[PDB]
Amino acid sequence: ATIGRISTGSKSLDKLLGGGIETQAITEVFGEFGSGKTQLAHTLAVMVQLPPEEGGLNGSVMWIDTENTFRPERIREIAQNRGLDPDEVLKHIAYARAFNSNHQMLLVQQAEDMIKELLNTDRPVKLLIVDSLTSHFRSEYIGRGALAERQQKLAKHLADLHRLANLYDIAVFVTNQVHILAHSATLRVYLRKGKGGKRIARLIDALPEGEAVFSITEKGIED
Repeated sequence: ATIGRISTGSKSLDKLLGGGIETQAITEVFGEFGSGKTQLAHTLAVMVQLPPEEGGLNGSVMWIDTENTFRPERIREIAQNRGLDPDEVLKHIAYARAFNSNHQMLLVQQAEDMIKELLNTDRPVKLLIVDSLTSHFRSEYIGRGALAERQQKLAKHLADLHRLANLYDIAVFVTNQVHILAHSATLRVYLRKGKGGKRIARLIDALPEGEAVFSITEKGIED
């Protein structure tokens, strides 16, 4: 099946990404606290709902939140300022809070049920966000022997997510607060804060050599 692309809202970042984040892939953004990862996630949750000629996939969203950082009013603001109805956009985001890493695993299994339900409707799920991917694993698996065990549990979780992306033609987008550990995302994007409120993105271990630059605005993110 053809790969779909979801615009991030920033032309600069879209170019770095070859047009946007891909379906049939896991895109992981990583960076320090406050680097813009969750604002990117909020923006993508709106952009995917746009028609394809505007950078979306006419798609629904599923969001798994591990840190209570999803903000419905921020979705509404981004939607309103990009021409979409805020209540419609919010209605098409299925939101769940993961209590711990085991509940996070169960929520990925439940996501498959809703993905199947919507698959052949006019707004199938096209984006699954996990924010943050690693936070529960980091708190629960700690100390001597935890590196191997945490990495194994993480890799299985990522395998489950890859299967949903590939079987159902969904973009999986995950955030990670950042060690020389192995990773298993399709594409890793390093985000950082820059001068004058800008954010800088670089592809890691990849594709375009260069850096994209964007801002956080009432439209979510943009150049």
